[PDB]
Amino acid sequence: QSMSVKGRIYSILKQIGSGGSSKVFQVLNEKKQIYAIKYVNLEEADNQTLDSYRNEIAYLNKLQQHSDKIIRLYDYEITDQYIYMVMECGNIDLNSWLKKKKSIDPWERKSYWKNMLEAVHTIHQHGIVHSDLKPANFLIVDGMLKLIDFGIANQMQPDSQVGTVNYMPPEAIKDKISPKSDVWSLGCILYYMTYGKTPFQQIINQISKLHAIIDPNHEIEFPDIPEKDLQDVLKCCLKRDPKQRISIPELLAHPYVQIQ
Ligand SMILES: COc1cc(S(C)(=O)=O)ccc1Nc1nc2ccc(-c3ccc(NC(=O)[C@H](C)c4ccc(F)cc4)cc3)cn2n1
Repeated sequence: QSMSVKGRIYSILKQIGSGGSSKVFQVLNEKKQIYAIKYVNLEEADNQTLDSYRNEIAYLNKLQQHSDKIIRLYDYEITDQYIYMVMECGNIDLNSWLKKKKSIDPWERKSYWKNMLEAVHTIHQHGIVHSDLKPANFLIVDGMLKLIDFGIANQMQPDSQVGTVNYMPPEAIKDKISPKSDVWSLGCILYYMTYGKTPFQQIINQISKLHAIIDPNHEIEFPDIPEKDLQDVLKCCLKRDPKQRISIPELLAHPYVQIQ
């Protein structure tokens, strides 16, 4: 099987992602270099949808200059029928990798944290708030994490999380949305990387779950662990009041990412 994009031919090794109307393929080009290609069929896309796509793409293409913790987009072709995006290929996404994993090296955890902070900080500096961060938004590429999307393109549905509520901040439920909202969600991802679950994972009922998330009389548990700085990061990211919640520039100066 094969594909053409801006005049260059790519052979398909396998499919590494799917969707109703979208696929991601691992591929090789004419020089035997490997890449990932996202394909989007526009057949049934309305104008608002289309504009959400073009906006996500414009941002990806822009923000590439600004951080190597954003996935590399080398090229794209777009027509009225489809989109093809040629990207660097990662090894696996963070969600899949977390599920495959029984314990995480503290050093590796701290290193991924920093990467996530950096990428999210970068989008905040261009006025983007993702507001739906989750492990699937991050990709392992050469033992670094890279953010792959900005929360702008309309989402859909045909390893998997989407419409999930476990990372949703309290003020997204009540609904205002600020950069602080993305801190909660990163906080939830860090908590999963620390304790093996998300902070409200055990509450099965979705409505009970949402109620617990906004209820300040519901205490979140932070079992003691040998890295006290990690435990303080979690406590600080997961304040329900956004005005109380630590900020990204603060988290980047925190002893958890700075010390040793
Ligand atoms: C072998 O590699 C693997 C394996 C396994 S797996 C199956 O092991 O779990 C898993 C992963 C990999 N690799 C991989 N490499 C890459 C590179 C890039 C992307 C990627 C990048 C950006 C997006 N962006 C969007 O979808 C956004 C929302 C968008 C943008 C424009 C639109 F028109 C519409 C939507 C989507 C996908 C994903 N992967 N995934």
